[PDB]
This record gives sequence, structure tokens and C-alpha cells, in this order.
Amino acid sequence: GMRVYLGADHAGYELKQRIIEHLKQTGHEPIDCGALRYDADDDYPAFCIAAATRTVADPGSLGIVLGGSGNGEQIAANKVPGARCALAWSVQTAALAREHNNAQLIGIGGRMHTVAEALAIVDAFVTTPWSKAQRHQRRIDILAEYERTHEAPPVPG
Amino acid sequence: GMRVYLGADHAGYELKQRIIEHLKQTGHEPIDCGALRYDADDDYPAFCIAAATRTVADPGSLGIVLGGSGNGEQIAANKVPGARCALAWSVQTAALAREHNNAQLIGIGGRMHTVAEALAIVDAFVTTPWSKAQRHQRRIDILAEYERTHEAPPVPG
Ligand SMILES: O=C(O)[C@H](O)[C@H](O)COP(=O)(O)O
Ligand SMILES: O=C(O)[C@H](O)[C@H](O)COP(=O)(O)O
Repeated sequence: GMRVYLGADHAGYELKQRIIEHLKQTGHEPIDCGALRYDADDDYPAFCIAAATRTVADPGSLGIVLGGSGNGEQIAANKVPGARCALAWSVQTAALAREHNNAQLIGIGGRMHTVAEALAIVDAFVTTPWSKAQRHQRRIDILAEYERTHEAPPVPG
Repeated sequence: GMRVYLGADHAGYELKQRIIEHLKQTGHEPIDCGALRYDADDDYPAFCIAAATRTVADPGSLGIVLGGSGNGEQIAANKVPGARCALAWSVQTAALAREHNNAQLIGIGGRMHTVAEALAIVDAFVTTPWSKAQRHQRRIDILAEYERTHEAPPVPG
């Protein structure tokens, strides 16, 4: 049973309600960071930064941010210190997000998939374990060090 | 004509060389940030941080980071101040990245597409204009203010 913080604007609102319902029925614990109602003009960043911030402050938790394409949403979540948000557009990329990138969050576009395709992406995200492989941890540590100092590391040749 | 900064690890190296050749033949000026040769054990972060840094500091330029899925790469590019890197997995998401998110960069997974599909994603990226619409600019500005102060903007209600 995984804890999952969810964020969404209007474009990903309806899909977010289906995912919250799906996560409850599969033994997980969804927490809604907003939007709590449909509002056609609302802005995605605040909801994505809310979910990503709360995910980082609650180790072991995961996160899902929803928009039209999911791309503005993953960009916003990646600005949060300590957060790593992949865009999942398939079962494979959702699983590789966990296995290789140790991503605590994923973006998904509600306008890009059917309900059944989006829920299969969510399943792979919340069940695929992080591999802990040496090369993957090494890359995560290099990026985290850049996030600490904002001093770009030298390219290897 | 546009300067386009490209970064890639071993997983996106062979596709990066193909994209550099395609950009030369379509009137653009590709600049290789690395890797310059195939090294199977090299790490993506430094190449993506270099491409994203140089893109943001160069007005009118774009950038492309390549990997296996492209997700580790866009995550690294998104840690750079000012950068906005979408994950492009189709012609629609490459075009929407420009139109809606004003993304200076995109990540592409070399293992996820054929060569022909990936080059069509690049074509949509470098030819789709930034819409400059009010709501799109407002959301970019909310996120840039969060980058500056790290003050999470309040959720409506
Ligand atoms: O894809 C995104 O990041 C946004 O959800 C999308 O740009 C919203 O666009 P709108 O619904 O305002 O046309
Ligand atoms: O897609 C990525 O994030 C990386 O390019 C990928 O994890 C590299 O893994 P490797 O090629 O070392 O298996």
C-alpha cells in the first residue's frame, strides 16, 4: 500500500478523480492536493508544486500530477527541491521511471489516453520497485549535487 | 534558422548524431554538448545540464536531450534555472510543448521510437511557434516566481 499525493488543473481534473477512486480500490492511499472542483481557467503550477513538495517531505510516498499533456505539470514539479518527475505516456515509461530514475512523481496527460490506458500507467508506477542499481544511484547523486550548488558539473571530455 | 543545443548519454548517442545531420539538412545549426563519442558507462546529467544551461542563456535557441526513455534527461534539464523541458513522445506533444509551455528543450527516448518517428518529433519542435497567449504566459510566470523565492504559491481555497 503506497501513499500517493495527486495534483491537477482543469485539463486533468476528471482523470484525477478516476485515479483517486482506482487507487482506493487497489489498496493504496490517495491524498488530494487540488483542484477540488472543475475550474476552466485555473493554473496548474500551484497544484503540482503542492503535490511534489508534500511527496518529498514524506519519504516513501509517491505523486501523480495531471494536465492536458502532463508536460507543464512535470516541469513545475521538477522545480521542487528533491523531486524527480518523469512523464509517463505508457506502461513501459512508468515502470522505467521507478526502476532507473527513482522518480517519486509522474505526469500524465488526460487528453492523451483513454481511461483504461491511464489506469494501467498508474498501476505500473505504484507497483514497480526502484532497482537500487549502482549506475542509477550515481546519476541521481550527480543531479542532486547540481541541485545543491547550481554549479554545472564538467562534461567527460 | 536556429541554434539547437543537443545533449545525450550512450543510450541516446546514436540518435543524437542522426538528429544533428537532419538539422544541418533543414537549415538549422546544431551544437553538440556531448557525448562526442560512445561511452557505455557515461552519465547523462552533465550533458543535459550543459545543453539546458546554454539554451536558456542563448535567446531564440532551442535544445534537445536524448536518452533511453528521455525521462532522466528532461528531469536533469528542469533543475537548471529558467529551463522548461517537456518529454516529447509524439508530434502532438512536441508542438504543444512550444505552443502552451514555451519549452526551450525536449527530451526524447531513442529506445521508444524508430528513427523516422523521432525526426518528425524534432521537426514539430523546431517549427511550432510559441503562442504567447495570456493564460500560458501567466502559468510560466507563476512557476518562474517559485524558482526565484521557493515560496509555494497558495492553492485556491
Ligand atoms: O498541458 C498543460 O500543461 C496544461 O494543462 C494545458 O496547457 C492547459 O491548457 P488549457 O486547458 O488552458 O487550454
Ligand atoms: O533514460 C534514462 O534516464 C537513461 O538514459 C537510462 O537510465 C540509461 O540507462 P543505461 O543505458 O545505463 O541502462
